[PDB]
Amino acid sequence: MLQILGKPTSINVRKVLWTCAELGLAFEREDWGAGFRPTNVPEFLALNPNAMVPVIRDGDFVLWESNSIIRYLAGRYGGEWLYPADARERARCDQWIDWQASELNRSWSYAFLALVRQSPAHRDAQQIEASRANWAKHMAIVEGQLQRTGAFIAGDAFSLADIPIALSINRWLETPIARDDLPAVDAYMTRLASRDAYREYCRNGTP
Ligand SMILES: N[C@@H](CCC(=O)N[C@@H](CS)C(=O)NCC(=O)O)C(=O)O
Repeated sequence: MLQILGKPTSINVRKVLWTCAELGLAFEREDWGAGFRPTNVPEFLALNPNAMVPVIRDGDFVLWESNSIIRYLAGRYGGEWLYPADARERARCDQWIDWQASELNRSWSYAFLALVRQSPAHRDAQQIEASRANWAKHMAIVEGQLQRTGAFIAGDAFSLADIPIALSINRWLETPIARDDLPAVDAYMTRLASRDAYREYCRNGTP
């Protein structure tokens, strides 16, 4: 059985859990990460030198990096409906997957660590606000794209890209910041409510 190493509250672990549920995979999950089981130990470092979650073990195959993992699962487990093989259709998904990780995630760092994790190391109000402002600019880009599609992030159909993106939106909505009205974003999160795995792993009260 596929093994998922990572605490269930982690946004990046939740990408993998949601993907597994969408595809129809059986899995066992072990708690790893801050607050759960420390990752900076030899047994875990041997699997992932970053000492971060998620990591998966699929038979003898070990893989880390959440967006790489969800791509792997969709490619391995009959996920062509979720992550299409056509290069242009796949690219429309990849743009948002990759931007989620390289830009959107990056933008929320200080505000999230300060306000949600209450990190004693992140108490500079100016940096909290800078992070909130930058995050807000990235959310306006998400709003623009959803205004255009009127549906899902990459087009008319739910796709792999909606998993990192909707989890990121959830983080925005659950962090205690003042937020501009983004109606296409709200309508999108309402649309997703019909998906059981979204309710289980995304909009579940955990930031
Ligand atoms: N880029 C990595 C980031 C992984 C990451 O930052 N994981 C967090 C949890 S969301 C973590 O393991 N922090 C270290 C810890 O909890 O000890 C990915 O997307 O998988």
